[PDB]
Amino acid sequence: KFPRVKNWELGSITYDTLCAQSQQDGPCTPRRCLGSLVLPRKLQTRPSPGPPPAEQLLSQARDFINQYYSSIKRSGSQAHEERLQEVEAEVASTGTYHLRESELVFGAKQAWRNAPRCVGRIQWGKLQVFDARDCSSAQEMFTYICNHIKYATNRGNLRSAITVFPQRAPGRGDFRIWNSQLVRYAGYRQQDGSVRGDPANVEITELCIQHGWTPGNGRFDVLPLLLQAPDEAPELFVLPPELVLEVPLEHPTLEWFAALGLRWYALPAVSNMLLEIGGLEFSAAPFSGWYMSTEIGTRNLCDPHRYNILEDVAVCMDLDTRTTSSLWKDKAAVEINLAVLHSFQLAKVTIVDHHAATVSFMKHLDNEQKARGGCPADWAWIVPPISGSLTPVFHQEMVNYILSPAFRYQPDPW
Amino acid sequence: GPKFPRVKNWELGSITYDTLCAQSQQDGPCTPRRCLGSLVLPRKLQTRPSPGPPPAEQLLSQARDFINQYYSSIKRSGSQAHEERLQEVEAEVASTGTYHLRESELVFGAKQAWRNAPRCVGRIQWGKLQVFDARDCSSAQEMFTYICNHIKYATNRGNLRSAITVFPQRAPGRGDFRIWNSQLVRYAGYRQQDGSVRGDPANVEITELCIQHGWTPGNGRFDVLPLLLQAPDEAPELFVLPPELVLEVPLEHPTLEWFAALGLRWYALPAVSNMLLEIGGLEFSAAPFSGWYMSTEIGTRNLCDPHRYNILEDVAVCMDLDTRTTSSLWKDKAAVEINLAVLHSFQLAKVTIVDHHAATVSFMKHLDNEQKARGGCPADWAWIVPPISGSLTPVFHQEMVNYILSPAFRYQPDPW
Ligand code: HEM
Ligand code: HEM
Ligand SMILES: N=C(NO)NCCC[C@H](N)C(=O)O
Ligand SMILES: N=C(NO)NCCC[C@H](N)C(=O)O
Ligand SMILES: [Zn+2]
Repeated sequence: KFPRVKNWELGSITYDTLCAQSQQDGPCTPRRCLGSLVLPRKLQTRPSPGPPPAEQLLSQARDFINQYYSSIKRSGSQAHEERLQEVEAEVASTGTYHLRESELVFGAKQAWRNAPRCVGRIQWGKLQVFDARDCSSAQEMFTYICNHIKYATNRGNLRSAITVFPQRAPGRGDFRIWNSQLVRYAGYRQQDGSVRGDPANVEITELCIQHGWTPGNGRFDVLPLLLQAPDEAPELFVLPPELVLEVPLEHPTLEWFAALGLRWYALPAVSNMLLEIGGLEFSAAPFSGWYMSTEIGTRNLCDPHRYNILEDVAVCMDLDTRTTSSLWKDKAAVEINLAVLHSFQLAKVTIVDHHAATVSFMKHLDNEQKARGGCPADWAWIVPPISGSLTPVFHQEMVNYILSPAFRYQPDPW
Repeated sequence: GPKFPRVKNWELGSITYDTLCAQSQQDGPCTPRRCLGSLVLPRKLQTRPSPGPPPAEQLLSQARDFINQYYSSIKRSGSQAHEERLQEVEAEVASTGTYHLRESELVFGAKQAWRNAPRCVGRIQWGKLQVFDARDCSSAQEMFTYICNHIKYATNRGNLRSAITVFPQRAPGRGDFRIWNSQLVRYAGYRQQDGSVRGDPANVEITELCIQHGWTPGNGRFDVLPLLLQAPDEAPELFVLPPELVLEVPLEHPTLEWFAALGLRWYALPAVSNMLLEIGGLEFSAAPFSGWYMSTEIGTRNLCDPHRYNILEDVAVCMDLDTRTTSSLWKDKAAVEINLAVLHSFQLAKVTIVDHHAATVSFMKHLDNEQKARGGCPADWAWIVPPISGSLTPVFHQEMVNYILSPAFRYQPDPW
């Protein structure tokens, strides 16, 4: 049952004993493997048609409480048993319970640490947790969000942070940030079916306009936020421009690159994922750290279904776009990623290239093998979108599983 | 909706369901609990040398299934010819404990095995395979002749043609026909006194085996190894391939004139020879196959892997890049030029080769063909997506379902 994991570059071997702590199932079965699939239906965090079985919740709760007390080394102590009784007393009476701030802080860090698709987990211990559970309106959500952005951005010296809004309650709507990220560019479906801006945001762009936003017409227009308090229609809030740090893209040696007018925001703040700690679900808990250059240079700017600039750059580079064998695509992509690194560095905005990132992830895997006996990792997401085998992670076998606390996907609120 | 895996292509937004996996009678490494999909060698298809034949009944169910697949392919499922072959196979297994395939069944199964190979990106060519029947081979000496004939036909002076040579299957109470080498053409890996390796580090063990068996080793970086061929119940015999049969390509760069001075080269024919071909329960322990290279196999993995030739730093230094910092993307720049050199050199030498863009585009077409034909296609994402420029190819944005279908190409223990 315990997987023999091998590193093909070093020839070393380790055994993942941590996967035995996985209580939640993945999409894979012995008959077939579905690991390369992005979204699920089995792993998806379904709404509250009523309260989930007190036994199920009490079981996830006690385990989390056990995890917390081990973390502070006060396991078995009086404080530990009294807390377990508190949780049980609360679930038995109300069908749910609440976390203390220190437990929420520990839970958020473990969720990040347990994230299989995150290559920046060496930073898991350093996380600023903003308790926003004292929130009752969309307007209050906006203030907490603005403060998250101000803190996280820090004039370019990015700091990892997460803001946790009120947990889900049975028989009541969720607190939700409709946007997939706190900062995203609009995608305007221009008549011909084409798109001006980010194609990945066409839907959220349409909703913002549908809710009163007067749209622009640029390729890089920062979107307003649609914040939703329980059982209320989402409200529109335009983020203050001084809060949104952006980096104009230019190349270190190619003068004309800047002419392309490309740019990207500094803060990657995913805001559509659910944070589950001890059975409790936080439907609104935006998190952020800092970008790895390939996210912008390769995926956001070069994906065919995104900005898709590979050809424009190749033409400017005077490459042979007539045939695939000239590797015009590979060359253009390398310069674009280089332009991203040069630009962010020039602007004094935190960023990490894929080589540095994967090297530190390998160190993280080692730290974790000693600390927990394994590390859940999704190979397809950990290995960068360009130069895969040129990085150490490509040659490392990985085991993917779900541990809790965890960040999970959830249905779109509309 | 449907009761089958939902597969999405994120670039196009399209959806398909894999119904083919429902016919997968063999389990893989994964379980609901955890995914072991990134592991290269998961003890699943692994065929640890079974002392005696498969249980007459287990071999029978496998045999009946293959015969059923065969008749379905020729559209005579349920016919008299179909029912008679099933009886003949049972009678044969009943009196001898095993059975034999007709020529057309072997050709069908060999093609199916390739079609079923999850880690092969060149499967759009699956229907075009020359199957050399070598089931009459009785000696290592004859294995060599067949192998040389395979290399001559497959190489075809640069205009490569896919082929496979099938030697006698595993027999009850008789040793196996085995080719000790991982490939028909492989470069030697010499273990230096200072711990380093001259040549290909991947081949250190087979190189040392060739020496233990009488081979007089050279001392270059690109020395073609001799073959260690083994016939039933006999020690392996050493055979040197005639240099004129082994086509090689000297590597040069289209614009960087100094690249040629590096003295780098690669052989034209990728012929895996250590894999087991399983058809209807019958095991063909010696059945080398070959097609043509996809450029990244050479330019990225073989030449740039840290545990292979590891030439990244050397080429980067020649390009005058900053190898002291990761942010210069020196590894990326060098890798691109090395792959470009491989493509340019092969095209210059009139030798078949397919770049990673062309290969993945063609595999996307293959997936579409197979969706309509069988309702799915077993694919190992980690192996299908190229080692460089991954998301720049269409397959990166295509989810895939991986499972084991038979006939199949499986891994087998080293004969030593
Ligand atoms: C410290 C800097 C960080 C870096 C360099 C980093 C980098 C990455 C990268 C490259 C991905 C894949 C993104 C994609 O392909 O869309 C990712 C995913 C993820 N990261 Fe990190 N990360 C960092 C911080 C954080 C923090 C602070 C958290 C949580 C508290 C976090 C949670 C996750 C999660 C849950 C995912 C999965 C996203 C998804 O499923 O779409 N990351 N990270
Ligand atoms: C016609 C051109 C072909 C191309 C371009 C092609 C390309 C490839 C590539 C890129 C791989 C991955 C190799 C690696 O990462 O080590 C591969 C694997 C494979 N191919 Fe193909 N292939 C072709 C023909 C064939 C043929 C003719 C057969 C068999 C009859 C075949 C059977 C396989 C198998 C079983 C693997 C698995 C290798 C392993 O597990 O180590 N391929 N092929
Ligand atoms: N680096 C982070 N979080 O720290 N990335 C989160 C996903 C961001 C997404 N890949 C983007 O390009 O916008
Ligand atoms: N293209 C093929 N077969 O047609 N490849 C088989 C594996 C070859 C291996 N990747 C090599 O570089 O030698
Ligand atoms: Zn799996």
